[PDB]
Amino acid sequence: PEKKWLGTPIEEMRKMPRCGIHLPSLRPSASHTVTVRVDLLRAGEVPKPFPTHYKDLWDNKHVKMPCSEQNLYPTAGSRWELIQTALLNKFTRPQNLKDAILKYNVAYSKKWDFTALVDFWDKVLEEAEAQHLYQSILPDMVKIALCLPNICTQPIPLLKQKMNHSVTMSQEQIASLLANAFFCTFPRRNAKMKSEYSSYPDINFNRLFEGRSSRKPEKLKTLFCYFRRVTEKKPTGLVTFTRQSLEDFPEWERCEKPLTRLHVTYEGTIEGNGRGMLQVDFANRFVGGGVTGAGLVQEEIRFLINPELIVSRLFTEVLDHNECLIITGTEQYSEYTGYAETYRWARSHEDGSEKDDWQRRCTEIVAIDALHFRRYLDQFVPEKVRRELNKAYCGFLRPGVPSENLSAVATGNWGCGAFGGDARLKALIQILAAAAAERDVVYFTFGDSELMRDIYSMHTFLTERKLDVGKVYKLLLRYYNEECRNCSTPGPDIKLYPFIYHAVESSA
Repeated sequence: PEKKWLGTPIEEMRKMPRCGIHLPSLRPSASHTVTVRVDLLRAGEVPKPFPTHYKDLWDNKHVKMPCSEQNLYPTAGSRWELIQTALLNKFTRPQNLKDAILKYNVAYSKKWDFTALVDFWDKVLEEAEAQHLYQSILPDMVKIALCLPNICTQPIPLLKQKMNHSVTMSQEQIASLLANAFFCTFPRRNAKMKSEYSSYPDINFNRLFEGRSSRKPEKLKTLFCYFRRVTEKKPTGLVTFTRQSLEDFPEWERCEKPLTRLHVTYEGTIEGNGRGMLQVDFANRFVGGGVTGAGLVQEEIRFLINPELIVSRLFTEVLDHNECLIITGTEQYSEYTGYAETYRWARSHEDGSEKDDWQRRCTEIVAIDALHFRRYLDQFVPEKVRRELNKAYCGFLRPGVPSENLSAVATGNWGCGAFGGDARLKALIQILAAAAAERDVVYFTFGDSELMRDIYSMHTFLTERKLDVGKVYKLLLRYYNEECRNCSTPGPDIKLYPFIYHAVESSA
C-alpha cells in the first residue's frame, strides 16, 4: 500500500510564528493604511479606532460608505437615516427582514428573491434556534451595523490594479462592515450595468437569500455561526489585506535557483495541516469567487469558515495576471464536512492560533487565480506556462524578507479538474515558482495517492540530478516544441513526466 506522505517530514518545514521576522512597530505610511490606534493596541483588548471620530471620503479612491452624508435617496434625503429606521424594527418572521432590506433597495424589490432566507428561517432551523436568530442575533447584528461610523472612522482605500498597498483593520471593524454587507447596505454595488464597481466582486449578501439550492442553508448556518461569535464576544485581533502587483519576474529560462524541499501527501487539508504556513486560496480573479452567490468549492469554503476574508471583496479590484491578494490574521469560526453539493456546516470552531506582534493571528492566505483551460494543450504553450509561473511567484514572493523567515507554501491541485489544468504540470509550476521565491512546498493531493507518488518521484529525480529552475523550464519548452506544438489530438501521445525522465536519461 502507498505511504500517506513522502519527502521532507512536515515538522522540519518552516512555519509561523517561529520562523517570523521581528516586526517593526505598526504605523501608517504611504504603502500601509492602518485604521486603529496603534499606541493603545494591546493583547486581548478590542482595538480603538483612528481617527477618534468618523471622517468621510466619497470619491473614486475609497469605499463609498453606507453612513456617508453623500449617500442619498429620493426630494433628496439621507439613505443612512433610512437604513437606521428600516433595521431598528422588531423581526419575528423572515418577511420582516426582507421588507427591511428592501426599504433602501427599492429598485431590486422584484430582482432579489428571498426564498432561501425564508426556507432557512421557517423550515431548516428548529423553533428555538429561529427564536434566538430573531430575538438576539439579528438585533445584535443591527447594532454593530448601525455603529459603522463609530467603529470604522477612517476612509478605506480601494486596492486597485497595479497598487502595492496594505490595509490593516480590526476584526471588530470587519464585523461591522460584514453586518452591513449582510443587510445589503453598500451603495453602488448592486446594479448589473454598474460602472465604477463593475471590476469589483459583489459585497452585499443578497444572493445568499435567493433560490431553492440546499447549499444556501449551509452558507447561512456558517455565516450565522460567525455573526453569533463576534456579537457575543468581540474579536480583539487585527487583519492585514495586501495587494501585491509585480511588473518584473524571473528570467525563467536562465534562473539558477535550486529546487527547494517538498512534503507531499494525499491526506490532510491546507487549512488543517498547513497551520502557520502560506496557504493558497485557489482563487477566482474576483477574490472569493461565488461566496456571496452560488459557488461552494475550495475558495468559497475558505471564505465562509474564515469570513473576515469576505470583506476583501469590498475594496479589492479584480486581479490582473501579475497580481495577488495576501491576507494575514483571519480567524476560523466554523468547521465543516464535505464539499460543493455535500458541503455541510459541522460546528463552531474555537481558533487557538497564536498572534504576532501586531495582534494578527498566525494565519496567512494568498488568493492566486489559475487560468481556465478550455483547450487542454493551451497550458503547455510557453507563454501560458510563464503566466502561471509568474502568478504563483507573485503569490509566494515577499520582497525584503530573508528566505529563512519565510514559511513553507501549503498548496495543492491549483486550477485543475474541471477548470482544465493538468495536475502534474501545475504541481511542477508551483514547485518552480516556490524555488524562485526560495520557499519550501507542502503539497496536498486530496486523496490522489498516485499523484502524490508521481510528484515526489519527479521532485526527487530533478533534485538528485541537480537541475535548477532554468533547466527544468527548458525541459518544459522541449515538451512543448517536441510533443504539443504539432499535436493534432487533444493530448500528446507522451505525457510530460515520462518525457522529462527520458529527456534527462538520454542527455549528457
